Amino acid sequence: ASSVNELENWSKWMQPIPDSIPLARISIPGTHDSGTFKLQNPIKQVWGMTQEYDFRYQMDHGARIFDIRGRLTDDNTIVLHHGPLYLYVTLHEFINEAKQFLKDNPSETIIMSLKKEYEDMKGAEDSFSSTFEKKYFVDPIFLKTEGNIKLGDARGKIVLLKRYSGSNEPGGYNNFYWPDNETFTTTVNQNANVTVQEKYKVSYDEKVKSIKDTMDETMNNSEDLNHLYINFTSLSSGGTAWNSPYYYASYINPEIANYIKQKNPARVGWVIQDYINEKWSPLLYQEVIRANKSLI
Repeated sequence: ASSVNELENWSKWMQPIPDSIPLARISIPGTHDSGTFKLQNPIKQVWGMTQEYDFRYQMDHGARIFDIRGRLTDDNTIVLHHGPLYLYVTLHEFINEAKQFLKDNPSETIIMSLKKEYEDMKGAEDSFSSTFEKKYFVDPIFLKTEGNIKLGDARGKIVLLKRYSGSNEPGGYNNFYWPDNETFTTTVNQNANVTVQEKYKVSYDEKVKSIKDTMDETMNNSEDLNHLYINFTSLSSGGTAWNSPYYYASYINPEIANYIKQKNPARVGWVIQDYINEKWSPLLYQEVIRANKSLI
């Protein structure tokens, strides 16, 4: 917890950061629609795929925020979906990957975002929220404290970001407004503000400026520990190749990485990207992690 070259260890980069720092203040990399890596079908890949590697690979590359979209089934379990498309990945599968990673690298923590992606199957017994909280959230790995959660309290546990409305169990970040397809700012608990930029389905130029504008506001508000910044760099238009999430990501990722490298900011926020890999020139996730050198 003294050297900045400790941030270069993607598997244990949160180790050098102080316990007292709220998770909201740390610049954290994330993945959009994390569980689409198994899609091998052509027509399906062009529309729904946003990641090419598994959960463990993502975690070993510094990613700490995961975008999980689920659906309640006839068997009373929760599986991962992209619209009406079953992804061949379950919620249990994600939690078990996260558990093993937290065991191997105890200085870290993972933030899990959960959202209901499609309507429940006919024969389900209970509701989406009830099934999640009774069969999953009850596991000791989930942090059950609320408020402006700090890194020290989060180490070794999973922190929930609720994007569903049925909740009855305390823990993590609660559900808030969140209007569809746009940038906004609201309130979470009693001690926090949130600014989100999730403009999917928008022109390329409009998207790039929305990301930069939101990122500029975060740099200028580096000391506001009570403000949470969530910035999605993913774009979803009309697949059909050369218009797919892959095409877009190959330009947006190197572009935004360089933008951070030039500005030398103290804070960048939570950046949820598509296609985390080692292909594109300057690495987006790496530049986000390095923006935390000011916390050390």
